Amino acid sequence: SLYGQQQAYAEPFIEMMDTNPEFRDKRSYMKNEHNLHDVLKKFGNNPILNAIILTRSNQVAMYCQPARYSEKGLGFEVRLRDLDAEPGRKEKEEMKRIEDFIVNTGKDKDVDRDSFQTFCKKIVRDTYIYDQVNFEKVFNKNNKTKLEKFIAVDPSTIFYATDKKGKIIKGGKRFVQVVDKRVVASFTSRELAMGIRNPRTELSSSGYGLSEVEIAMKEFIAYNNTESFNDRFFSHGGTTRGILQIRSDQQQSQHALENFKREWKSSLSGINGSWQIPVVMADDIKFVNMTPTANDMQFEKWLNYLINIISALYGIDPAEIGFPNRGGATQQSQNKGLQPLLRFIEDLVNRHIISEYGDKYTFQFVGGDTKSATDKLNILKLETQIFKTVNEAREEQGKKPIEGGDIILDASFLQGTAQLQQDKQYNDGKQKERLQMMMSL
Amino acid sequence: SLYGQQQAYAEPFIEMMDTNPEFRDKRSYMKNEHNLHDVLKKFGNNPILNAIILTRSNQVAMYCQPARYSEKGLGFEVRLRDLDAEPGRKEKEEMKRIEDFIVNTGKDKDVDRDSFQTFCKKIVRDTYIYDQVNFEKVFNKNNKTKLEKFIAVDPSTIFYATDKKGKIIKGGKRFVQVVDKRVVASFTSRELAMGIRNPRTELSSSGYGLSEVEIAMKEFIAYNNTESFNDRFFSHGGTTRGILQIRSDQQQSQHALENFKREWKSSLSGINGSWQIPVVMADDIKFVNMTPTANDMQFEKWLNYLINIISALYGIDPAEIGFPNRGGATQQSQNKGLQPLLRFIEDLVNRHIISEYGDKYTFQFVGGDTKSATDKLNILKLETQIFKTVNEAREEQGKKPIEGGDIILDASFLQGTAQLQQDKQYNDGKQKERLQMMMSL
Repeated sequence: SLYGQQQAYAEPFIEMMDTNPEFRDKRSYMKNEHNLHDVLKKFGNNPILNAIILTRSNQVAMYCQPARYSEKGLGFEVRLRDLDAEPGRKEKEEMKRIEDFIVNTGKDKDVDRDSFQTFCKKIVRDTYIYDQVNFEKVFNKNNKTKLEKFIAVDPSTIFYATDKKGKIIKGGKRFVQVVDKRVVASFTSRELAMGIRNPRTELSSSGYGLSEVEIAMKEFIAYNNTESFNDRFFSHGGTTRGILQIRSDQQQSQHALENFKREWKSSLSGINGSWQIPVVMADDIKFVNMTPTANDMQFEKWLNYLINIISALYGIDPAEIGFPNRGGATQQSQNKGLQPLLRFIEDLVNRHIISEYGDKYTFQFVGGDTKSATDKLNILKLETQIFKTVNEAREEQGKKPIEGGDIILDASFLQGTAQLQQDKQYNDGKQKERLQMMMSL
Repeated sequence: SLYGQQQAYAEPFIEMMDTNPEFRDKRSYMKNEHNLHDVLKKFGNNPILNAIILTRSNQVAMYCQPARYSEKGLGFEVRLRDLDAEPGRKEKEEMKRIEDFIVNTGKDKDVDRDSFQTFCKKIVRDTYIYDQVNFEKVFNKNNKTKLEKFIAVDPSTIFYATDKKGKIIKGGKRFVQVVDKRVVASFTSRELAMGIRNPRTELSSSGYGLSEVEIAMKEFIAYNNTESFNDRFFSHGGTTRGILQIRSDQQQSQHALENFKREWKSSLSGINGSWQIPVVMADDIKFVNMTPTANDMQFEKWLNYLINIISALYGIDPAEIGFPNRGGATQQSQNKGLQPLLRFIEDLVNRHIISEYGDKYTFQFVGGDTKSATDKLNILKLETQIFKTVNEAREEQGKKPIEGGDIILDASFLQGTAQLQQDKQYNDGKQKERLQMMMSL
């Protein structure tokens, strides 16, 4: 079963003829194709698709460092789940260790291993080519419970493993790695993640994703063709402006025509000839125009239309990649497109890595804050009216408490205490004079 | 192994026929080419690509000096990792030494060695041509643990070394330098860095990067062709405006025609002839127009389109390099393109150089601050209400404490202490009169 024991079927009830009994084929949406990822692999060098992948992965790479060490606060942090909790002495260190582990992508430092930045750039590229992310989790050999590394794996090699009954394996070796159409490795759900952005309930989708490259493939082909068309004017075309027709009772001999070519070029070619005019006394002379006097690119609107569609599927403003936005206006779309990718990476990290440390922690990317010394002083300038005595503030600075602190900085607070002092001095007088009268009587 | 021992294969399982058993070839994306960097080397003189490389490396060069000595605060600094730590007496000097070492690119001063500026300009050029940065680390001959120099190395000469089993070497001499297709040097991971901006999980990518010159190569070729086309009007073209057809019962002899050319030029050429009109009494006279009356460049939109694509791959505004932005609007893109390059250089420096000094330190580029004397006085003008006595402020200035300091500059603070004084004088009176009554009784 794909998810678990259920009485609704979640896979094709009759076993479709997969090429191999051991894994589920990545069939195209229409089943017109069975090797979809080798189709999509051909577009991974497309310049528009790479402009999208590079702009997004450059945006993502800025978060990869820890916010803890980044004075602007931009980055990621490992945090307790509850905002109300205060971390214990050991929890603060465990969170710092998990942060360090993520940064190093593993327990020890090793320059030969990917950084978290390289990992994120990889999986972003994989999401936007394949809509499939995989990374292997490597556990300590002596202690299978202890995670040592996580490494990104080529998604085109990873397939769901299938039982002889055609059911996807659960609980066992759920995944296989296939190279040259033989299984070279296998993995449990514990050892390999799979992440998908565009899920489907469709039974024949078999749990695989859906690439925008598949959806937009016609548009990419049309783009490629219009690019080749415009380039072939130079690469393959006839640029010839026209034909100079000279006509007389009979055509010139080839010798005559070649020394007429010498008369021409020695008198009229280049800068040296540039403003001379030939005189010719042929019976008639005509020039036939075969091209426009002013050539430029064609199908510009067609290209714009195509790229507006492809950008709309990926959720990017064409203006970000150098194309007119046919909507005619518009940052908001950048935010709307980048935030889901960040959340997807967060979801993967939380489910697969942090879950080794248990549910008390959470991994989140965090933006900066507008909490300068000025802003903190404005806040405390209100908190000292509302809450804080001078000495609480100074203690929060690590500055020694002062005699004459322990007061709120409000004139009414002091006017109250000045009242209460008099109240005390009156009750003291009243009670002492009562006692003195009782002792007199 | 590329990264480390793993059960997922990270390289082509069957050894592909590399040209040499000893190193991994830099195959093109489609494997259409095996000598990719000698292809890319031909574009390193491209004017558009150099306009990008020069504008970026000029932007980067401003950071290269230390912020410590730069009164505007712009530059780099070596810092403790934790923002909460206060550096020890020896740590402050070690950080200054590491800064000096970076500036000098080595232990001693030597005018023959690259400065950090020259190093950064080099590796920026290398990133944007090859997407591969290499620098060698040279250790002291007497003490292999002590770093003496780091020097940038030609990335086109550096290849991954491969075992006889076709596996990339790890732990040993991971890198070789190849010149004239023979190995002239070898390096461990300790002795040579490799940096890559555009990583791939693709098994056949073999750990190498992906140049935008490779992706955009068709666009660069189209650009080159359209430039040659527009130049060849002058360099090679016929600029001839038209043919003056004069016609009569028979063509003039060559002698007649050459002395007609003398009659023409002596009467009509240059400024001297400029406003005279010839009278001619031929049977018929015709002028055939062979070019437009007003010539200008062609395919301007095509060029703009191409450069907008190339700029979008590199992440630069065309307006920065003198082209219309086809998006029609837009600094933000400059920031978005320069910040990743800075972070990449930071990541390389942290992983490879600072790591010799251990994880307690961090290298970062830092911008200036808006912390003039005015801003500091505004901040302290609030801190002296919220936190600081006069004497703490003066001590922070190195100015002697004054009698009548030790007070917060708030009227309520003084009104409180004026209360508390009276409170003391009352309790003093009460307690002394209590004692005097006890002594009387």
